[PDB]
Amino acid sequence: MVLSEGEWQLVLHVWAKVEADVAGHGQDILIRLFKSHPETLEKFDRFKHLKTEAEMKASEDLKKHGVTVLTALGAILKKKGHHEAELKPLAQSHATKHKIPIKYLEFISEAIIHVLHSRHPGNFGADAQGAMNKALELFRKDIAAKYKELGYQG
Ligand code: HEM
Repeated sequence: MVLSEGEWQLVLHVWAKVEADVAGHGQDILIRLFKSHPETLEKFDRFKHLKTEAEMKASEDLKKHGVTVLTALGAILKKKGHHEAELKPLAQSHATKHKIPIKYLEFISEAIIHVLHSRHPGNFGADAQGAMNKALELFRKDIAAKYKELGYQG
């Protein structure tokens, strides 16, 4: 699939706002993921013990990881589709080391959309959300294709 320049502009415009507070956005997104789909928390040996949202909010380690994740996602989005290089190491670790099914990538996509919608209503109207969804679908399709090449496609 291919996004138009106009769609990339809507994506990068809302992402510029997210970048004003990467740590806060990372926290909100991961917590949303873990609360909505608790099964995903089981994949993290380091966070598996967190029992409540309060505990999740207080975790310095979870917050640091959220920053790592958003920074990696941000680099991919800024490539505007030309992310083959950035996708390789990411797909390898998530397929082979962490073993993350595509289904879980859909869950985090939903968490990202939910948080942008709550925090940036003025910059995340219907068109902007459509563009973000298309960007994340492209991301998932390309990761799924790499998963298959690596022997996982899980
Ligand atoms: C937009 C989606 C995603 C991005 C950009 C992303 C990015 C990253 C990055 C950059 C790291 C660091 C180095 C590495 O291991 O490759 C990481 C680690 C990891 N990721 Fe993701 N990830 C995503 C989604 C997921 C999902 C949905 C799951 C699980 C439900 C997952 C589970 C993990 C685990 C288990 C680790 C290692 C945590 C640790 O160091 O203890 N990832 N991810």
